[PDB]
Amino acid sequence: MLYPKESETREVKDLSGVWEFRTESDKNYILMPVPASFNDITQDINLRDYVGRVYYKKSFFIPVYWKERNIFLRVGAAAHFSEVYVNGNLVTKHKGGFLPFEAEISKFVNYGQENIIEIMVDNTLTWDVLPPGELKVIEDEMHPKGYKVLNYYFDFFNYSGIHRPVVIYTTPKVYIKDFSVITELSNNSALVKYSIESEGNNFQVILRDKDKNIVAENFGKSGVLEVKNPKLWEPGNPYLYNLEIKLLEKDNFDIYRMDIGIRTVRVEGKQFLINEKPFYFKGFGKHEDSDIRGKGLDQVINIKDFNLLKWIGANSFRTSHYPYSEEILFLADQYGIAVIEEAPAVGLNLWNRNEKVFTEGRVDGKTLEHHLEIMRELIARDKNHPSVIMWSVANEAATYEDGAEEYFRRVIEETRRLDPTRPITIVENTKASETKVSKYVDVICVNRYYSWYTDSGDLSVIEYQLERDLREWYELYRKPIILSEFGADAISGFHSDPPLMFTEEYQQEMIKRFVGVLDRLDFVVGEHIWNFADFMTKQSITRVVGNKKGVFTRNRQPKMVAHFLKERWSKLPDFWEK
Amino acid sequence: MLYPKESETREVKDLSGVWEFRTESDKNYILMPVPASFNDITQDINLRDYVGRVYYKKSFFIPVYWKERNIFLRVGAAAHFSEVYVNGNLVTKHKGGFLPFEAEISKFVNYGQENIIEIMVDNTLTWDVLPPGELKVIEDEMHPKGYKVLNYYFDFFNYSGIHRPVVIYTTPKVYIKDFSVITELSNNSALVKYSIESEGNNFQVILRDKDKNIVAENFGKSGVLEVKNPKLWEPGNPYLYNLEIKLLEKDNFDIYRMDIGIRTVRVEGKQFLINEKPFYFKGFGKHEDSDIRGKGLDQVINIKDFNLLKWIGANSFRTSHYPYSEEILFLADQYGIAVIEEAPAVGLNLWNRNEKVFTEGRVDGKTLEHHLEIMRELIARDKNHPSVIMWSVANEAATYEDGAEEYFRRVIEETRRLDPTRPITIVENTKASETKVSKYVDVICVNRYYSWYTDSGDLSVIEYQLERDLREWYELYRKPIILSEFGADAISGFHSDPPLMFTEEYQQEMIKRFVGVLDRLDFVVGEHIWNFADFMTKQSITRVVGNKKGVFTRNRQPKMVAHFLKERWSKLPDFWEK
Ligand SMILES: [Cl-]
Ligand SMILES: [Cl-]
Repeated sequence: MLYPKESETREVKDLSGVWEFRTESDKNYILMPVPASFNDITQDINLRDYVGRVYYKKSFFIPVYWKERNIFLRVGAAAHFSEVYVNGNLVTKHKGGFLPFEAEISKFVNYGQENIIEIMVDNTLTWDVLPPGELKVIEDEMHPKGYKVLNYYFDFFNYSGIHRPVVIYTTPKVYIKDFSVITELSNNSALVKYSIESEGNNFQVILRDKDKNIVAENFGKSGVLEVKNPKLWEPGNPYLYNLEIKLLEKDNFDIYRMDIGIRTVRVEGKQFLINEKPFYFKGFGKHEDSDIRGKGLDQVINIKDFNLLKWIGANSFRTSHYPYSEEILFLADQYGIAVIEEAPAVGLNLWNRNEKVFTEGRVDGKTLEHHLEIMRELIARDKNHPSVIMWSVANEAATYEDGAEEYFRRVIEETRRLDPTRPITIVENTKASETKVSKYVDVICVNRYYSWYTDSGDLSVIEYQLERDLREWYELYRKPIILSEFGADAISGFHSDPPLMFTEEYQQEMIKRFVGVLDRLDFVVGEHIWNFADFMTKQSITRVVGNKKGVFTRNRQPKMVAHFLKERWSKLPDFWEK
Repeated sequence: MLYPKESETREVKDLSGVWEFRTESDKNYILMPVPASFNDITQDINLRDYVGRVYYKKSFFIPVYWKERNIFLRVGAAAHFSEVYVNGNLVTKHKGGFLPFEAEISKFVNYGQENIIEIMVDNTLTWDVLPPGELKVIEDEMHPKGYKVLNYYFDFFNYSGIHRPVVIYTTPKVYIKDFSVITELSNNSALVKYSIESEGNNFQVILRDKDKNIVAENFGKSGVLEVKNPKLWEPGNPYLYNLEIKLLEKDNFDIYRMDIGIRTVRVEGKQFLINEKPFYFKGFGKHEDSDIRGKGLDQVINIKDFNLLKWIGANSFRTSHYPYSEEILFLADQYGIAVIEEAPAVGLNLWNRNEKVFTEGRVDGKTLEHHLEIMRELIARDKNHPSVIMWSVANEAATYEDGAEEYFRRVIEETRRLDPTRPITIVENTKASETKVSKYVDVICVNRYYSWYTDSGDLSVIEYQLERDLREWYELYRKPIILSEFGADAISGFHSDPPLMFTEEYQQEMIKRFVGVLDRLDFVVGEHIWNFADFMTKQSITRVVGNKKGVFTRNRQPKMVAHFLKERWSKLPDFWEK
């Protein structure tokens, strides 16, 4: 499914705005913005911590002239289970809170009249949705009848609601359903190879440069476009060409356009190559999180975040720990930021080797089935973005378990089959010698928190422990390694010398000592600090109103270590043969 | 008067601790620690803001064996007017809140019995005490009968109380009253020249090195001690010799010891020479200020402050804006920190050229008389500390006024007469071409706040304005220049990019741009940032609970710019021929 875009042949109507909202088995509505998480909008603590079904409702008018058009209703994201009703008719259901879903609804609309859309969203986690969790009953001596808790083991808050825009769009009855683009370098040219999915068959395809000059054209539902003297897309030079696809049939006419970038990505030895040059990742793990709206899409915050990425000198980030909005990937295309996009397989770990995760009752064949469908949906959505340069299949799963090996072999095999054009990783906090899964990926991503979660407060252990660990990863697997997470919680304004945990000084010193180690290791091709910004988590005595490891505050202002990273990364080239 | 020190011939009894305390015309006492300001000790807002007389009271016992000894009662400091009573007898009065005073009290004590000391302290400012102020009656339409305000124009809070220790000490009836030491370099030796003040006349004087080896000796009330192969005192090498003075008479025997340092100080051209090498000041304006105790002496805070000075790489500070406790100068001697010690002539300015300061009714002959007595008391107290390397006669007086010229000519002339061994400065915020006073000093000290108090928020003006200004100071006066103050208020934890006033970023960027200018000017011999730490001021819409220009918080932890200064100053030598 293609991102909804207006053209000569397609209308788009955005239903974002103020909706009516209620919780299960309640008749009274309140007002609720869309897109947004509902948790922080009100002062009702029982809604903040609500677990169950909520219902959104809105009126909309369909123009009579949309008859004899396809009418699609698209929901960008709703966490985690959703059902969509048009005038009381169920038009689609969806499982998974971080990818879009849509249905054709012309059969159910009142033309030239009022219509009602209702969207049910259920935030109840189970062990066969990603990320997983479990609702548990607690009726003991200290809890009243009916006390229940939603348990989950990922470290970000279970925000719920409609997190990305709801839109209605039209197409002709015979229309461009999808297309695939692959770019190759050939002699002094680039090739853009394409295939179009449609019931139609007569297509003209045109490629235009930045100045609207036509640089290539082809008649054909599949084909190759040759670009002589191409300008390649890469961090530091985000050149985009505009691909125009025109269906020209007897009764149907359809146009779809997308900006694409010409680049190659390849792993060879201990090098991560973009356009055949050795890349060095400088960046962050991020989160879709901001004040008040929770996980809701906000283009103000998105553009602010990319300007901060360019300001600090980052060239990349990982979409920890789930696919982000398409909007963020289009921006990464424009700004020239390399993206590792990650499936929502986070929380597959009970920090305890006595509780097994990959076992009947928890992560099983049903979870695997969902994970495989997720990879198919994710690659289908994002396969044409130049900014996505790697897929991450999971974050900190219990990869030391025997059952994790067969599980992830299947996930990894399916991902590569779906997209052979990008490398694959998995983000590990398991010990190097214990993971049964990292031997199957292209690039190793390791999260390490020496002197924070272990030997807390003792910065002196970092060089000893980190160098020994990373050398063992390389000795066992002989793959490029990204230090995919490291950092320390810092309360803005907490200062100390000597540095103490939770101060800005400790965060900067820890990060500084980690990267001094990486500079001595020629097989380390990247550093991603956790996290870009402070974000909300569930409440616990270990979380000082959320996770405070941001390099920026939640309102997008820098802590001390942001300036250290700006100075370091201004000296580090994007392409660096270590 | 010499600092009270125990020896074979002298006892010291410290009366610090818990005293009884009351305000004027009130019979009920509360408890009050000494030394401390009384303002922040209680939760009584009317005592915090009290103006008038307060009374301290304490019992003490004199041993019968102190008969036929001199018994001295010393008050380290009490702001600003004080009277001392022993068993109801007035033994001394004192004017000025930052220098010690004492009296011989054997005539008034009950030997082997209880005694009562009472100390009255008055914090009411006038135009003939330093620093000056004025109590004003405000009985208009919006103020009730009896509303009064203490107006003053210096930017630190008018803390009051007994700020330094009260002690009683004994001496023999014929005793060492004072001594003067001057050090010179001669061939490969150093000379320590001395004169002793006493009714006695037979003296043996011995000088010992760090390991208690005797390196020089002399019999004589005046004389010269030769030190072959001297180890000189300087920042980065604080070598101290111990001077022992022994009075040996028929009926009287007295010993006094003091650590001294061998160093010379001299201004020549645009150079400030210590031990004939070109010094570069790296440091701060400080304040005697800390949480809860106000201006009270606290040796924990003092030692913490010197360890921070060494940690950040500072080699100097100015005692803005008054003499500090003797304790701090003994520590500066031990740590090797160069001190510019300043008289309390601050607040001689009504930021307004229509209100004249040096005029009948304000700063006049009575103020001058007090200022001259202050310089005599200050040099008499501190003349033998190696750490004091310069006297500052005032801070930000209205030196553009005609009347300021005659006033300060007399102050400067008297200071040089009292101590020809150290250079003299005055700290200016007047425009270079307008001051009528800086032409009379040895070193120029200028306070500049471009982009803070003027063109607020615009960091881009700094290089243009500061370089032009400092070149004009040098062109007019041809003297070495210290940038004696510059900085910005920063709330700990306030961050922004781009930098905004009151953020840690703005403070660091402003300071960074100022010192980049100084590095290009070979006549600038010093940089002192305002301030070492956040300190309290009177309340106003311009003061966010005090002055927030500290590089350290009030609890002595670093802000962002502290780390910038540590890195800069670790690269700058103490002795630097620019
Ligand atoms: Cl974390
Ligand atoms: Cl100031």
